[PDB]
Amino acid sequence: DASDYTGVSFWLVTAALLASTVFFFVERDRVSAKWKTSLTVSGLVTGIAFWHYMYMRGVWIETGDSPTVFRYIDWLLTVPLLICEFYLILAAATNVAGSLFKKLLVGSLVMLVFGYMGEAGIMAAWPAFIIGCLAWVYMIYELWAGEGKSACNTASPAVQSAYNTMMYIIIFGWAIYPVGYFTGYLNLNLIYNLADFVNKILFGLIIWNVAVKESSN
Amino acid sequence: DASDYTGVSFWLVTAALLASTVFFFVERDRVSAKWKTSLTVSGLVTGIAFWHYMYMRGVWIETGDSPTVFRYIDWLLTVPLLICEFYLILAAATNVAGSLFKKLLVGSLVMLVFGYMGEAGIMAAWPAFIIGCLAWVYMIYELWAGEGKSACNTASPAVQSAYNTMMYIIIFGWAIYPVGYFTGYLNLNLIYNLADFVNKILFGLIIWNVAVKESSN
Amino acid sequence: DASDYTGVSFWLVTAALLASTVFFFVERDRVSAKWKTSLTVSGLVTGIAFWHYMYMRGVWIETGDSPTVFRYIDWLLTVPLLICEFYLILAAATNVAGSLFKKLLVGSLVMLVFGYMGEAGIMAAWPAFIIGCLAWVYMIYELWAGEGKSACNTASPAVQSAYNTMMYIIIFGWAIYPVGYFTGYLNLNLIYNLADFVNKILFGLIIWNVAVKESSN
Amino acid sequence: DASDYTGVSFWLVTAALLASTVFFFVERDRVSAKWKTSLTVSGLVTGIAFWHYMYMRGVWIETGDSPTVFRYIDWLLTVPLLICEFYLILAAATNVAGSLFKKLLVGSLVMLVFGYMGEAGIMAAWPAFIIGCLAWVYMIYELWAGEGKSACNTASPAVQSAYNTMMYIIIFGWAIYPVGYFTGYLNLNLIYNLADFVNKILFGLIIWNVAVKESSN
Amino acid sequence: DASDYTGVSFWLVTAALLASTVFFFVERDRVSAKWKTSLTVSGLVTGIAFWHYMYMRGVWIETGDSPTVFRYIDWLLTVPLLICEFYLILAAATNVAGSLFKKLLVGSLVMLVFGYMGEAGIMAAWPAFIIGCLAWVYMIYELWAGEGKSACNTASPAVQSAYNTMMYIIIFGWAIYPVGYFTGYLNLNLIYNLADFVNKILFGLIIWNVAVKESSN
Ligand SMILES: *C/C=C(C)/C=C/C=C(C)/C=C/C1=C(C)CCCC1(C)C
Ligand SMILES: *C/C=C(C)/C=C/C=C(C)/C=C/C1=C(C)CCCC1(C)C
Ligand SMILES: *C/C=C(C)/C=C/C=C(C)/C=C/C1=C(C)CCCC1(C)C
Ligand SMILES: *C/C=C(C)/C=C/C=C(C)/C=C/C1=C(C)CCCC1(C)C
Ligand SMILES: *C/C=C(C)/C=C/C=C(C)/C=C/C1=C(C)CCCC1(C)C
Repeated sequence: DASDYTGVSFWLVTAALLASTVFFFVERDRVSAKWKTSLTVSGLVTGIAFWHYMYMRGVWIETGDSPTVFRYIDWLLTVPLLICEFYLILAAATNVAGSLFKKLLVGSLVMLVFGYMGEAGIMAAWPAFIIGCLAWVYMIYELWAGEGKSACNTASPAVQSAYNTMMYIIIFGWAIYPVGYFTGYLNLNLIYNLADFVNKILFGLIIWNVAVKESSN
Repeated sequence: DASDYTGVSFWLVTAALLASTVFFFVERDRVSAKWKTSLTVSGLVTGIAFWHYMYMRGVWIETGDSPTVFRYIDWLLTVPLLICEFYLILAAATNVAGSLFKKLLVGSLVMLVFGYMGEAGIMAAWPAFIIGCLAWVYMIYELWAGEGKSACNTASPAVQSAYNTMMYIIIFGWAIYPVGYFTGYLNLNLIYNLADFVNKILFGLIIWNVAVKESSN
Repeated sequence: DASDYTGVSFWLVTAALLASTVFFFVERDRVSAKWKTSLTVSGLVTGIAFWHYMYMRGVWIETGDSPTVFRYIDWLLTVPLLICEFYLILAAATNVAGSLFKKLLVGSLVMLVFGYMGEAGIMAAWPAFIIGCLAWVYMIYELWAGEGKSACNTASPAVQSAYNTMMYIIIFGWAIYPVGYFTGYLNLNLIYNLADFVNKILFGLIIWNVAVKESSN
Repeated sequence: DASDYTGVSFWLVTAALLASTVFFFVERDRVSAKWKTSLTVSGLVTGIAFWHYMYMRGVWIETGDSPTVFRYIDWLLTVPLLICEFYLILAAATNVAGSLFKKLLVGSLVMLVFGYMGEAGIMAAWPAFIIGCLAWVYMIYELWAGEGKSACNTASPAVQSAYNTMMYIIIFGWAIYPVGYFTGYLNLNLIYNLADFVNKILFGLIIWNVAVKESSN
Repeated sequence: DASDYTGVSFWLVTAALLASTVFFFVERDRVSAKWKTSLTVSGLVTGIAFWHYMYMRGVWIETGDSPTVFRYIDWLLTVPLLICEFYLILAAATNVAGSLFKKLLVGSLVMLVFGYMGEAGIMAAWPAFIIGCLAWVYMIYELWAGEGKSACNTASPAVQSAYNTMMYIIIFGWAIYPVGYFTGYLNLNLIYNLADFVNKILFGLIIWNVAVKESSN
């Protein structure tokens, strides 16, 4: 109906994710060979999100609850790719080690795992939330003042601007998710749909813009 | 049947939209790298329209009413892309700022939002209609005598002709939609199907023609 | 079963149309950029035909009648593209005006519209049939002794041979359809399936052969 | 179950055919423009076979019999393409007339038509079988000591080896099908599934190997 | 639910396999023509695995058992391709005979066939397990100290590193499967899902990394 404001968002986000997947997979022609992997991973993130959103909508229609397990599965598939996009754009613009890829991957996995262990009641909410936030802040530090920044200082100003915009998304766009978690252990589906919009489409658009600019110039 | 003249139009428009989506995604080979983004966005518009038309047909078969929410969702996804096609073709032919992209996007969003707020009864029909028409006229001015025209004067005559044809579509092809709104607050589905034909397929065909001409010459 | 000889033809034609669509969309690699649009339109015709044949088969399974409206929808989408293939191949081989594109399009539309107005009983069978035949003969004249021939005389002999073969298809392959109409107003589904084979697959194969020859040589 | 040994083969062959279709359509990048048509036709054969095998499996699940009509439809679509692959590989390696294409096509069609006329009881089993075998042997002669061999003697040794391997498949791999026919008019579904494996996947693999070798060297 | 830990793994692995298939088919642009076949085969393995995992999930939903036949069908299609990836990467980096391709294929087929003959009770568990392990060790020897190693010593150090990593996967990643077999004849579905992750996605990622490095450098 026109009063829930949740199914409307579900449909809007699902169609936008499909559109973004097609856009990312098609626009690899405008970028050089180095940036094609970044655009491919961006498109993979949007496609996996669309894939899981279809089943989440199906479960919403059948039962009418929140599929926490399905959202965490989508996260366990997409958050590592989104965090490794930093390594990808740094590799397509300068010499990045790959140690960064490893540590970012590990941090994201830890963050998700402990978050789920708090969601499922396996571990007490406070401890799991604190550990997940520590993993989040560790990824933030690696992208802000750690190895990621050291690789960022040897890149082109366009790549640096894209890196900073993506970092701001990781700090403020991502902060939506733990906040809801906090609220759950002391609207959410709508908030997560809009947040996935911001964190799945705008992220890839920033990557696409910088890749196209670098290839053209 | 052969008397409604509405389901026939639904099927015709849906098949035409699918055909147009395939055509736009396939014909990116004849255009240069700069015009590929324009053709991609055109194809995305047609694909989203087809996607939502399938579900609108499903709802028509099940219940048999007009899905206003679904049409406005399709609009909220396609109208911004269609209006940003102006920025796209100006970027693939001259130096356009991107401020135009921003302002056009904002105007289209305002137009749609206020239109829906009048459709759902949230805001009185008159005020919302006036605000939406002001947003429409603001987009018209930006494409006619504003920043869009300033970027248009530094383009090739073929690009200028495509720009003027698209502007005439924005003025007269788009005027179909508010008129129906006016009539609703004082056939429509058939009119909107034919209008989507005009405003979703002919628009992309104009873009494709100018892109192919520019790439070939 | 093995006695109707109609469902067998339905399946054969549907699979052949899908195969032809894939072939046309894939074989655009062997042709130059100019001929890619012709191959794309050919593939679009076969794809739309396949698309509508699936639903015609569904209606045949459910009810078991002849969907005149569905066939005329398929025609209203495919006949204009097939007739504009002449303009396409003339544009990819010499200087054709585009006035030809306009007049051919108009003639095909008139032919289909009046034919349907005779099929639905809106207009008397004789007058509508005569007007449709006049439109058919006008297209024949434009392709035989009119503007189309003038553009044909300035083309390569391979393109001229393809043009003449396509013209013979337009004269004799297309004459199947009005004949049935005549018989209806004084087997048909099987005849139309085989005719669609001839007029949808062989036509595109002639176009593909000439395009490949021109690109290779 | 694990005792029929027929549904297992159905699933294995169907998945292999889909895999082969994707492989053939994807691997056109490693071949020159001349060999792309051969790879496309190979992929079309596998795709049509997969398409019809899906419906054959559906009919097997519903009723549980042998769809002779469906197999002969698949043959009427695939056998001409498989036999014309000889003309294709000869055209992409030397000067072949195209008369070969015509005569091979005619022979294959005659073989299939008379075979079906014997299967459906229209014509006596003996006469139809003899005529079909004569058509088969005529195709064998045209590929062994006729026009096909004359075109083969002017090709590269790799193309000659591929031609001979394909000829051995036409002689011994194809002989599976009439033998079953003989047995039927005096296990079969399993035999035909494995034979389609041999005659639909190995054939295309031989073609792909020779095309890749010719393009690389 | 959140307690089985098996359906979660099923969904995770299925989505990851689809993502990997798309990634492998898309990333063929960054590799040279020689490595395209390796990436294609990798993508085929992931696609076949996804294809069969969908039906395995369907059978799990309907009945709720372990489809041994379906897993062995997936193996009979994917294990030969995975083992022939060694020949592929050796061919795209040095002169490998193809005798290796033959012997590896034969060994994998023997391993699978005898394994199934032990699973279905056709042959006693001990003898079939011993023969399958002998085939496994024969493949290990051919990749470690046999013809595969001789071809490996004439390759680039990056290709040698990829070869050694793949060999370690064949030794330790693959050892998961017979161990379960042993346990079955004296959790498993979860173990096989995670093992397919390791042996279907990481394998292709190693291949993709080495191919991209070789093409770039
Ligand atoms: C596309 C989906 C994305 C990008 C999801 C991101 C989710 C997070 C960044 C979640 C973070 C969490 C914490 C920092 C606290 C622990 C629980 C969380 C998982 C929600
Ligand atoms: C593909 C769909 C398109 C291009 C829809 C366009 C819709 C409009 C331009 C609607 C305009 C309206 C006004 C100017 C008045 C307010 C209400 C409206 C939204 C129908
Ligand atoms: C793919 C479908 C095609 C090419 C259909 C073509 C149909 C015609 C050329 C029909 C012609 C007719 C007349 C000339 C008389 C009026 C009625 C007709 C429409 C069947
Ligand atoms: C993919 C399917 C293929 C290649 C089928 C081939 C079938 C034949 C070569 C059948 C031959 C027959 C005869 C020679 C005798 C007449 C009856 C037949 C049709 C089975
Ligand atoms: C993608 C699936 C893969 C790579 C499956 C691999 C399976 C094996 C390597 C199985 C090996 C076995 C033995 C060595 C003992 C005999 C029984 C087995 C088949 C499970």
